[PDB]
Amino acid sequence: MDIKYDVVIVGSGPIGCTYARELVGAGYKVAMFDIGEIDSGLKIGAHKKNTVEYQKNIDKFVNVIQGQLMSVSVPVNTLVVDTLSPTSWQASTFFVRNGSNPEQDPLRNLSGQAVTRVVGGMSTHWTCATPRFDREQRPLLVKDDADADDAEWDRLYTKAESYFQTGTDQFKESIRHNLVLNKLTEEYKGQRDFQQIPLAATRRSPTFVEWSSANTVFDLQNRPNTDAPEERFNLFPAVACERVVRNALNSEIESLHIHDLISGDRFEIKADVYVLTAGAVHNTQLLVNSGFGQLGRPNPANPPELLPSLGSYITEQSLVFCQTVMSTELIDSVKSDMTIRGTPGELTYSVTYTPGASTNKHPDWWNEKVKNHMMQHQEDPLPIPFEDPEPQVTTLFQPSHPWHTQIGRDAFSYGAVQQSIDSRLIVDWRFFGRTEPKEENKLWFSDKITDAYNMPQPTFDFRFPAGRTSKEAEDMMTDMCVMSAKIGGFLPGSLPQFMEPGLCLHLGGTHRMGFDEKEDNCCVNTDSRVFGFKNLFLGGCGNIPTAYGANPTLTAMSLAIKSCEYIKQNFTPSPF
Amino acid sequence: MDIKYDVVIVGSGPIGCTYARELVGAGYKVAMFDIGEIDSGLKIGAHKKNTVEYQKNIDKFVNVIQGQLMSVSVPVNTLVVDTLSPTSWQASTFFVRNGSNPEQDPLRNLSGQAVTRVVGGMSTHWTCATPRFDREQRPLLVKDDADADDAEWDRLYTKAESYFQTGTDQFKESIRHNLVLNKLTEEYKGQRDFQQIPLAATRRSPTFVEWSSANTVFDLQNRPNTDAPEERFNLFPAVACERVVRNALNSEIESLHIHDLISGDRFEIKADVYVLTAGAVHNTQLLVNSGFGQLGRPNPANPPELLPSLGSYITEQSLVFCQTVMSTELIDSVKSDMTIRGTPGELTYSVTYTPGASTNKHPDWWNEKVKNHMMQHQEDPLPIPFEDPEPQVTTLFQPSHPWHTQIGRDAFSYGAVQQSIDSRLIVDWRFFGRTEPKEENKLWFSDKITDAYNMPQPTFDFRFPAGRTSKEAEDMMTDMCVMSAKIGGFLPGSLPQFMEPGLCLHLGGTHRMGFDEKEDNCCVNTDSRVFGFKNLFLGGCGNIPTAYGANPTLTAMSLAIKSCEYIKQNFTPSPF
Amino acid sequence: NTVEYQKNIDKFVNVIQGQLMSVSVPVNTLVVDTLSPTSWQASTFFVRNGSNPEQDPLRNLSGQAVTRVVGGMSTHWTCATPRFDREQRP
Amino acid sequence: FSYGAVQQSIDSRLIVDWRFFGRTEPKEENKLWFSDKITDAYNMPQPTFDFRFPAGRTSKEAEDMMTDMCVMSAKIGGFLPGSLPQFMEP
Ligand SMILES: *Cc1cc2c(cc1C)Nc1c([nH]c(=O)[nH]c1=O)N2C[C@H](O)[C@H](O)[C@H](O)COP(=O)(O)OP(=O)(O)OC[C@H]1O[C@@H](n2cnc3c(N)ncnc32)[C@H](O)[C@@H]1O
Ligand SMILES: *Cc1cc2c(cc1C)Nc1c([nH]c(=O)[nH]c1=O)N2C[C@H](O)[C@H](O)[C@H](O)COP(=O)(O)OP(=O)(O)OC[C@H]1O[C@@H](n2cnc3c(N)ncnc32)[C@H](O)[C@@H]1O
Ligand SMILES: *Cc1cc2c(cc1C)Nc1c([nH]c(=O)[nH]c1=O)N2C[C@H](O)[C@H](O)[C@H](O)COP(=O)(O)OP(=O)(O)OC[C@H]1O[C@@H](n2cnc3c(N)ncnc32)[C@H](O)[C@@H]1O
Ligand SMILES: OC[C@H]1O[C@H](O)[C@H](F)[C@@H](O)[C@@H]1O
Ligand SMILES: OC[C@H]1O[C@H](O)[C@H](F)[C@@H](O)[C@@H]1O
Repeated sequence: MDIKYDVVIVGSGPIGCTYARELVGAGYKVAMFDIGEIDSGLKIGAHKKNTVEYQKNIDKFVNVIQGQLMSVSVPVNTLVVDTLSPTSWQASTFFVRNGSNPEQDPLRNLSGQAVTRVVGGMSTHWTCATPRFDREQRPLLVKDDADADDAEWDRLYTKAESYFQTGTDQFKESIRHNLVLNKLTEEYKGQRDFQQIPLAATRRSPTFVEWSSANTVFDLQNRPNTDAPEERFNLFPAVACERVVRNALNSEIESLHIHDLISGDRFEIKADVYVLTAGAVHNTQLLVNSGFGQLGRPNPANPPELLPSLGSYITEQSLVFCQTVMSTELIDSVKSDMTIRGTPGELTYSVTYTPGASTNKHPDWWNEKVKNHMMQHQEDPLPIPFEDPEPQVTTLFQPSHPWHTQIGRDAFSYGAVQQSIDSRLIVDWRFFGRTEPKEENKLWFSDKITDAYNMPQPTFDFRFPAGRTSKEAEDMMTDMCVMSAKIGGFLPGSLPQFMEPGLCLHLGGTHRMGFDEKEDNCCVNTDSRVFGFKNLFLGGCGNIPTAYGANPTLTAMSLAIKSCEYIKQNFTPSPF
Repeated sequence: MDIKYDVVIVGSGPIGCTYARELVGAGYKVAMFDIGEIDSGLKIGAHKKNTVEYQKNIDKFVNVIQGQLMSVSVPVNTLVVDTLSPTSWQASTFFVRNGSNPEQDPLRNLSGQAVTRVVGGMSTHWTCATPRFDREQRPLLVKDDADADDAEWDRLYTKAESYFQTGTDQFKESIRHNLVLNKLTEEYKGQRDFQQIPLAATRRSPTFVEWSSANTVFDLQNRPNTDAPEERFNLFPAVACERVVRNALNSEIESLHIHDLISGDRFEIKADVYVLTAGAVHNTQLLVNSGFGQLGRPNPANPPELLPSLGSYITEQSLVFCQTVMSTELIDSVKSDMTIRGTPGELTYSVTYTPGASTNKHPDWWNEKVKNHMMQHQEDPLPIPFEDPEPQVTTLFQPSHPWHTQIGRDAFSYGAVQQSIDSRLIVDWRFFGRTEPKEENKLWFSDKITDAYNMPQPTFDFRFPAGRTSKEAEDMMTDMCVMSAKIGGFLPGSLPQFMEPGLCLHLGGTHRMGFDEKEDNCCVNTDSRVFGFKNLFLGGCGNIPTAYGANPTLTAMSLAIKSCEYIKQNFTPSPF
Repeated sequence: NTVEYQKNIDKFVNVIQGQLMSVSVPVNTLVVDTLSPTSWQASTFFVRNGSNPEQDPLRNLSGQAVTRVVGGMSTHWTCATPRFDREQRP
Repeated sequence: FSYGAVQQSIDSRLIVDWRFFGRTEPKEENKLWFSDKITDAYNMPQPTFDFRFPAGRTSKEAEDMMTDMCVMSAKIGGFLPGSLPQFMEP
């Protein structure tokens, strides 16, 4: 390993990989460190759902997600167990046990918040939904010129969409997708528009989708290599980055202190440019461990030297969820263009349709797939083919329905997987609310309790704010109940519910962007540069300072792209 | 991908890798195919528990196991869901839904039986317990010469242990391990012997154990490479192997028909030697799909032409389980040697001991870790260090207690993890019974229903035989209850129970070994060669024809080693 | 109408449950495959514990129950007595 | 007449129950009949139901009744975890 790089990036998630792709490509000498290890196959940091096996058994993938979601703060446990044998050892108190955080108020937590430590970060498991924010949800990159701001966002999002391979066509031939899309489109005719959820993914075959990931942004291969002989990049896994060292004036970072988890060695790495893309929780941790913000329980009477807004104004989305069982009317409608004679399972049975007829409700490709299913499988009481892909439907956030929606099938199931109801009939509903940024909603770090990596224990103090956030969240619930009913009734065991706070994993605003540190209560400027510091940048959803409902990663990547433009303008690459 | 090889091996689990290690090392041009993918880090086929993150969060690893255990045979669901909305599509019958298997009698199943399809097979998640079988549990390799039979098993087992890196001292300085070991040794003094579970594992650090896997046996890198420039090996993942093609004379295999899951194409691969190591269920399936045994529901009236014992005499072990909460007595004994000064928490408290004192109940390494824990953490009410490894205790199968036992902490938890009870108090108990082989116990494959890879659906017809197998299982349950109580009372939520049949994943005898096809009711001889066929071999637990309690993989590997000696004598490698 | 029930109203569900005897219970087909190998075990889902083998589980009023006490179900009911409007009324 | 375990963490003063009841079209095919072989606990012919909620108006109204309860109840408060909106056993 070297002493000296042009750029060091902490984290190999998709935002770290945006920095690598831009900067490695512009000829910089780059080092990237990740605390986790390579475990997606030979494609480093690729999506773990891209196996033939997982896509043939998609109900098993929730186990992969759960296997790499380590809860951020778990309050001390007060469950009463009073049926132990009298011979068994017991304490007299609910003591600090099993890694629990005694700092944590269990009634002001994001109990669902979790972090992932593997190369490629959470993008090794994510859903790949990559919608744009509309103006209402989106921070300003230019003030008092709406159209210049629009132009800037379009340019950045479009680039971000190409890095992720975002598209809205991958589910276009699914019967279930179109069944639900078309019904919703008809029902809300000229009140709401419906489309495919924009997905970072390329379809390989009718039965396989290559989901995008960090690896899609940047392959993570060490460089120079035969394909990139003039490029310079080293990935160092199993390396806990612990502190950036500030000069006395607080105007520059002088080194990054790391801990090699395999050898146990501790080094200081030198770079011209330090980029922190370790996640919304862990960027905050690392900065606090470095003397930014304030360590320990908040105390106003001791304002911090640097970045007093660090860990304040945190946001996380309210999430409501249910599943439905497709209505008889919609199932019957799948076979509306068919002529069905005789009795299934006998040689007199037949199913036909008229090709190209304009009274047909469905296209030929639909009617052919129904025909073939019904004729080849006459034991089956449903008209939907067995390998039909799932719906992937959304009506994006608008001011009159200020929530994001995802309607279809999600690998991240939240309860035991039902087996009594045919999976073809099941549609999932997830609506995501925006949360107002409020100073009192905080991520902070213990001065005494440490985590499994001996760094300061994260602790949340969060409640969904009264006023607009709370009113929207409940109207969002009612809207899900109202809309889902147009498709079918609720599946027992998946009735409408709010999910645990933070189960979303869309936390933002932990190290938020604005134009002015004081007036905008923020930590980085629009170049993602930490105020005061020449050479320290933050990347990730932690930057986003607004109340947003839609999935944030595309927006974070867009920001990282703009940040890299500043870097190219102000630092020169070392000669090869 | 060439068209011609010396040896083709189906499956990259530890038994296929044994064939690889032996025949690649001997100069053969070998190809190995696996229906699954490289998913598991840069060490191809390695244990997935070998990450810093999993060993810092071992309670998460159950998720990785669950995520790659795909149920073999799920009977049609008859759960009544009578609270759907009246507008939802509702079933009139319990029809065949969600990949369930209508051939399956739910009351004669191995419901717990499951398969793993990833490079390295189940050795990417297994517990790594590798005991030897004593005579009583073990098939004969030599007739009429018990001492010759024993010497041959010693020779094979010793190689096998070397390939897996089996050892019995990786947990020797664990306090919990010795706490339970010593207590059971004393309680059963002169009656039974206790020891560490033999484990395929090398300790690297006091908090990390490099668990062995297929990778340990054979690293799975394509050859030639720098380190082995005269060897020839190719691994082809994502290739479903479907049939071995018999010549009309049924004396030889002419090719292996494969389906490349990525391109979708099907090819015929030619080899001199064909080795099937696809696991106990899938070797059988591949054979039946190739014309061996009998496809479809068993029908005696029309006996099969080849291998009429295939899929018969199957054995699976009974498994009882519980967890206990450590007795007050044993916890207090942990600190028996300490001198304790003052009262916990101030600059004044002191904990000390005398190294070497004859009055000491525990060694110096034990007291030192204890002392240190009680001084670095005076708030903690327990004397067990936070980083102390789990117990790994067994008393091995004997005539007077004919069950294998594993006592400690298994990463394969069967219910939600308790967080109310301190984990350092918890000890798991897994006792495993042996099942007599009976012709009526069967694994067979549907002539109509197919699985996710369009192969004949597997179906169990199984019950634990009445008589000794059943009497022994119930006796085993009482023994766990009686033995466990010497350590502590049961943990609510983990009360003593029989696990689902097949949850063991120790299925044997599906393609069983013996000396004489007819007299021993078997499919392969002691070279693992399929009777009548010059160039087809089967490896794996499916070969083991006896009633066994202990974990079978080491014994399967031993048989594979012997098989390789035959191949090496009877086939010549192609020139390089 | 006891002081003790109206002081502990949460408890009266037990009284209701205790005198609702189910009308028709279909034959049970739950799989229990973790019995000890020594215990007597069914080969079939035979008619057990009062179940009715005539009853299709899927065309049932499973929640239907009856009460056999003097005063019948009025000994536990909710006492809601609305009139029907014409729409609902014979 | 509570349907699930009585929850204890939320102050009972905050809790409001909602029950909305639909009307069911009378249909000849919806039947209560009595076995000629099976008997009940008083040795009388065992009752058997053959019942589905009629398609059409009864079904439409039932789903609409659910939606109305989600809409109405939200004016008072959000759903209590464990008593989420659900159809009860027929
Ligand atoms: C788990 C999850 C996540 C999302 C979806 C579904 C599920 C179940 N679905 C999804 C998401 N977001 C979208 O916009 N759309 C979707 O459909 N999910 C969230 C998404 O996954 C995240 O927003 C995104 O990855 C964040 O990218 P990032 O800022 O690059 O952050 P990551 O957490 O992915 O990666 C950071 C990284 O750094 C490491 N690390 C952490 N601490 C350290 C230290 N101290 N030193 C070194 N490295 C560190 C990690 O190990 C990790 O790889
Ligand atoms: C899952 C597990 C299993 C074990 C333990 C714990 C758990 C949770 N613990 C354990 C075991 N056994 C031991 O002796 N001791 C213990 O502590 N477990 C069982 C052990 O894991 C197995 O006995 C062993 O791997 C079997 O080895 P194998 O005979 O080589 O078989 P695998 O199942 O490992 O590998 C088969 C392999 O071939 C593939 N495959 C399947 N079908 C096909 C077809 N048609 N074409 C091509 N390839 C195919 C798989 O994908 C797989 O990798
Ligand atoms: C259990 C229940 C019932 C009602 C509500 C709440 C609950 C949990 N609440 C309620 C009801 N109705 C309302 O209009 N408003 C609400 O708030 N419930 C229904 C109500 O309880 C019934 O509709 C009402 O009692 C019916 O009155 P009935 O026609 O007089 O019938 P009962 O079932 O009350 O009593 C009949 C009776 O005769 C007996 N019996 C049964 N078979 C025989 C035979 N062969 N021989 C002799 N006697 C027989 C019973 O034992 C019983 O006492
Ligand atoms: O569980 C909440 C999640 O639900 C959906 O899968 C979304 F796509 C994702 O952005 C989110 O994290
Ligand atoms: O859950 C059953 C499992 O329990 C223990 O882990 C044993 F090591 C293993 O051989 C077995 O498969």
